[PDB]
Amino acid sequence: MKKYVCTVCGYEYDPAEGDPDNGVKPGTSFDDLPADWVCPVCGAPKSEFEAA
Ligand code: NI
Repeated sequence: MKKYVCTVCGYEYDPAEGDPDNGVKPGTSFDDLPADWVCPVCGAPKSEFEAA
């Protein structure tokens, strides 16, 4: 229940799912994501992500 969103394009991330774009398992936390990880939609850095 931490579904965040991008502050550039708007790509609701799923922590309970992960992220194949880069390679993440379900039940993971964004913060857990790598630094080289970025909104795989626009580009914005993970630093531009917040929990709405
Ligand atoms: Ni974005």
